[PDB]
Amino acid sequence: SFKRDGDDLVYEAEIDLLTAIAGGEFALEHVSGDWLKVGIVPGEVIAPGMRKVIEGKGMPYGNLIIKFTIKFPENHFTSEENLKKLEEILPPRIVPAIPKKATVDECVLADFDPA
Amino acid sequence: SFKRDGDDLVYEAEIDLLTAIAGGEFALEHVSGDWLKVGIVPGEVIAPGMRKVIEGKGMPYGNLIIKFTIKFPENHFTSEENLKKLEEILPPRIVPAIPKKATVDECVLADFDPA
Repeated sequence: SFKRDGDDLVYEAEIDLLTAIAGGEFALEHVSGDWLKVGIVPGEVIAPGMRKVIEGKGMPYGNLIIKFTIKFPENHFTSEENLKKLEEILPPRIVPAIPKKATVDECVLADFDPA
Repeated sequence: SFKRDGDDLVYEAEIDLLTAIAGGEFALEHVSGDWLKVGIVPGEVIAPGMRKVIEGKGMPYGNLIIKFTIKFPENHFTSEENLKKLEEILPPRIVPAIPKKATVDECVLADFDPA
């Protein structure tokens, strides 16, 4: 389903993380019935909630705005060796700078129950 | 700041993609003045908008709920060659299955200007 905002249409697309950061393709059926085949160029990253525009695919023409949702892999989707390799592909890590002499509580993350 | 949810507290934490999918650590000052040092175990993925619980760090005690936002790298953050390496670390890609005989419009993505 598409939402109408003035003369523009808004569509919420979901793509996998790989395509989001390494490029790929996705498609969707337009309200006209034609299918739009979209290519995400390697190098042009799609971030969570980011918006992009498809020129002239709106209403009498306006544009089509795609709002992206990125699906992440589940736990243990790869080996530890590969996870180490990610450190060489992705940008430098950000580590905490805890004030010296502050009291620190080493905590663990527990799963959140929807209800 | 922290939002009070009855007996629990809610904190909006932002981490880089690297830590989100490969593990690492982050810290935050608690309402008590104490600093919480959190370790994200390699293999335990954090997804956009995902919530996690730090038990006992709530209100007189309840729990602390952390809602994560994942910061993504800008465009051209690595070599084309490295992007292809991602293909072997992340799960299989999802590609378009467009109905044959359907009208197909090859589209390009343009930036979304807030103004």
